[PDB]
Amino acid sequence: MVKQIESKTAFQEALDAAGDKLVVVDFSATWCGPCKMIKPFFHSLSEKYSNVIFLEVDVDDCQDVASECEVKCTPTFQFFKKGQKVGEFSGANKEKLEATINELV
Repeated sequence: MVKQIESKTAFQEALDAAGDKLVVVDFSATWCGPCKMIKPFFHSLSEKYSNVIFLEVDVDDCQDVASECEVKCTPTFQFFKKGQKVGEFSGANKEKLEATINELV
């Protein structure tokens, strides 16, 4: 289910094909280690939550989208709905994702 963005024009379409179901983005680096080290946690949800949408952005080949959210520390989790930001929390905290999803579920 998870999907990696590509550019700005894309980041838009994704939010347009995700209907309105929870849309949680994972702004982190794919090249870095400790960043993609939290993958078996955010990426393993593609099976558990089959109704929620999950996206992944690389702050290296898509800095255009990262610099758009004005991030300040990776990894940075963002919440989008209908194409509007409703939640956003950064930190290497993965156990927070779950509960957080229960927030906009």
